[PDB]
Amino acid sequence: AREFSLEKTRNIGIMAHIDAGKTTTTERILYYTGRIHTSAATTAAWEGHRVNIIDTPGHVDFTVEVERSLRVLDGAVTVLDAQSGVEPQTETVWRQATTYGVPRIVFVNKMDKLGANFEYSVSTLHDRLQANAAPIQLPIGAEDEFEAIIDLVEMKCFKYTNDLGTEIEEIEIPEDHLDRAEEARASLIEAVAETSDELMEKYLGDEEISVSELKEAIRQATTNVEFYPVLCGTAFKNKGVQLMLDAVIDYLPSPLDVKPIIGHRASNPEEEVIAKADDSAEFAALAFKVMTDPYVGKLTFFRVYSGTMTSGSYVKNSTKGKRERVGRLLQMHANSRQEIDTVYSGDIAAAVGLKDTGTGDTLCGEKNDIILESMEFPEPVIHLSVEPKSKADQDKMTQALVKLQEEDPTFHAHTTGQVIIGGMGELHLDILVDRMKKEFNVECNVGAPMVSYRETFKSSAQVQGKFSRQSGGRGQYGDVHIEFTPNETGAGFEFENAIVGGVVPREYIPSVEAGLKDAMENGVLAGYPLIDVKAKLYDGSYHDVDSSEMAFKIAASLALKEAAKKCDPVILEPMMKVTIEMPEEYMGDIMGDVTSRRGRVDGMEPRGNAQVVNAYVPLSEMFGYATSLRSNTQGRGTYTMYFDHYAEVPKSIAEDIIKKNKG
Ligand SMILES: [Cl-]
Ligand SMILES: [K+]
Repeated sequence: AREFSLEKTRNIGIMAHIDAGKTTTTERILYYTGRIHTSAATTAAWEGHRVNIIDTPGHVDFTVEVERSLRVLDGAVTVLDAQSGVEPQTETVWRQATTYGVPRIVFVNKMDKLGANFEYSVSTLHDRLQANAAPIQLPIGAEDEFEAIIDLVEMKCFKYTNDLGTEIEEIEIPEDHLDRAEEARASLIEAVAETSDELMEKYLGDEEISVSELKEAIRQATTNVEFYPVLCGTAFKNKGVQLMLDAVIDYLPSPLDVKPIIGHRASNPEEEVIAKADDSAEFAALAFKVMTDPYVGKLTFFRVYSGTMTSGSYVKNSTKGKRERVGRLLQMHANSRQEIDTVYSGDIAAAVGLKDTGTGDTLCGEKNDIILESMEFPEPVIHLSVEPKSKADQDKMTQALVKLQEEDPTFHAHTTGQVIIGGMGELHLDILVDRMKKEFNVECNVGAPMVSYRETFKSSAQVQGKFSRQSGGRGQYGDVHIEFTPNETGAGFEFENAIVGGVVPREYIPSVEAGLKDAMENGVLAGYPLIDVKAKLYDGSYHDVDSSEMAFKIAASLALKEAAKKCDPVILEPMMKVTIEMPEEYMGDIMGDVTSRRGRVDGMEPRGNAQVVNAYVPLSEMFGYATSLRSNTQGRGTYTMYFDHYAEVPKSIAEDIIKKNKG
């Protein structure tokens, strides 16, 4: 039976600038929730509750990996430096968490350092973010005088007598602080009642609000992402850390308190599947980290959303379309490793030595096909060539690439030993290359990024392709007439067989189609794949011995070559959907920048004190976008970018592309 109920489970991340003390706060949480008074996830406990502490990345930019982490954790502790409150880095991350429906409590850390100011720090939540945040605590003293904390919910006071976290004394609220405490409690009830009609009716109706009534309302508002409790302390000198952990229990969600994860069936990507926490339901879990341990070998960390799985059983890796035997399962505690037999909905563990299961893969039952992570457009849009410095550097590169694919499912690599890497954007490529060079000690030269262009035809033509040769021992013969016509943008390749009366024998018709496919891949105008073209085979000739599958592949090739002279080919470029969220005062510079990159806007909508812009920008004009965005928003804006459609390149730009590719 499960040790801890669904209701008594807390999946949390810590969100903090390195300057706000993320690592000390993280060390203290691990100490207090451990047994004795770095892991992708630590299994821990507090007050009869399972607490799983999930590592969150330090990215200044929103990556596929940041998004994965928001989907694995359920709640977070946002840590601020008492001297400066919310900084730009803190703000971008906060806006991303709101989009993913993640409840937060705020911990104002460093209350003992020079310049500490609880009231100012709380005011930055209001001004920078328009967040409905209110103190549930008040500090007594600041800097070297920080000495006590008032719990405003219970109306009790806790005094600290040392820097170790022991011998805490409960005292009466000091006389000179009672008015200020009563005032803050009233402010706390008002901010919560803005989200609750029934509470507001009680408050205005001059009724008393019990402790249990107030906690319940705070929890409801918090787990609905309509309210943010604000707490205070100092992690390094152990004051307020135990009260912060009690607040994780009191106010942060169980796996049932947040929106369920959304996936689809492998057999039908348009059919939606909701995976809610339910031990009797079908199993579904998502892999989110892969570690290689010197003793146990490969560790794949996963979060279970629904159902249960037992060690020694077979599951489906639905992303690969392959079965996996789950041989052994580990939970990593602060001071020990623990082997377990079963993992339940809401739980996190690591599977030991999976053959073919990496980060971002879905596991489900053998009989089922739910997928929880994918991209609508999986293909790379930008590529880079990488040249190893030597044999030793070549060998290292081969190893690096295998390990990098386990960690990031969104890049592709093809390896003569020149390697071409394909990815989703300039930052993505830079992160991978950095990891190769620094972490796997590979010495290499890297080329300029190359956007993934395509070609298409703008007009139609009939052409003959005829192949007649005897080199060298006997003749090969193939003869086709084909009509080429442009297809709809996005509709792809379509081959039509209009041969009647066997003028081209049925056994060589698939060869005409396959020959056209292969030739189109090489492009006609600047070396990029030709797409969105229709081709109809309607006449030709043959001989009963001299014709061959091969002869007709070549005949079809010569026909495309003739058609490229007559069908007005053009270069197409990838157009990205660029979604920009920034404080509203930066509209002017954000929109001017979109215009300067040949982009356009289709809809912009307010969200809090922000605007959300739907823009379309050519990928070739997105180099340096994150830098300009950081500069135009004082570090406070964030964005995502995905492939959207192909568009024709302007005439003078295409001429540059052809001039350059001809050297
Ligand atoms: Cl405490
Ligand atoms: K767990």
